[PDB]
Amino acid sequence: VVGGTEAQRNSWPSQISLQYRSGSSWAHTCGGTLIRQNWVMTAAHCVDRELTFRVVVGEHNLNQNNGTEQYVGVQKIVVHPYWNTDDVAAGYDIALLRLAQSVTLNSYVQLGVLPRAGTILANNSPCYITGWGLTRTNGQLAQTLQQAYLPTVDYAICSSSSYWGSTVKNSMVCAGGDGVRSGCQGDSGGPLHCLVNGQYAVHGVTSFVSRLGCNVTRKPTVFTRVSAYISWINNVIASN
Ligand SMILES: [Ca+2]
Repeated sequence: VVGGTEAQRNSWPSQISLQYRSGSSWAHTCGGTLIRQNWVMTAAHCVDRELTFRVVVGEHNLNQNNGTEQYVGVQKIVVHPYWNTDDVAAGYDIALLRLAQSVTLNSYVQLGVLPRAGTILANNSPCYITGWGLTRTNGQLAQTLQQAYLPTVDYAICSSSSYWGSTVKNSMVCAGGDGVRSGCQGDSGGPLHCLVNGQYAVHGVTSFVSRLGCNVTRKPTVFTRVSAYISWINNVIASN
């Protein structure tokens, strides 16, 4: 997250760190959202790589023991059937990971609330992006969770020519684009938390940023619209 501030520890308890084994160590590669005690929601581009992955829940500082972490392996990865690695602009950047064990819920570990199917937010809706991704374009990962206030940019504006044009589809959410704050690499797959009826719900899964850089004016961070996938999500969890 570019232009963020440090999140307090129990602020966003459904946020997970998706990591892969690198030699003898594990590196954070993407964010995710805990949606069931044994199911995490993330972007399908984060699991394109056949690597060994684990999920870290109740995490705050990646380089230090917080005393709250739970470490779990990934037992099954279910990527959206239409996801195409060579076309992220086509959408379908969503994946579900079945965890090897059920995690324990406590104040640091909670389930993310999903929106009702087909819900579309009004332009300029108050949302926050959270993650340990790069803090500057071509910079380094954050050590502690960062958060940035990133209001939505509706479809008509986001798909206009000054913004993203045709790259953005109606199955996506745009947020930010002020040239100061944004999602960045390493934030992918993580949540876009939006306040709806007094509750924060996860309306987006971080998908992409501009090729030109993370924080670029008129190039909001683009998210997979979670409300477009509620039936798919439920059909996967019910049969696996
Ligand atoms: Ca830690």
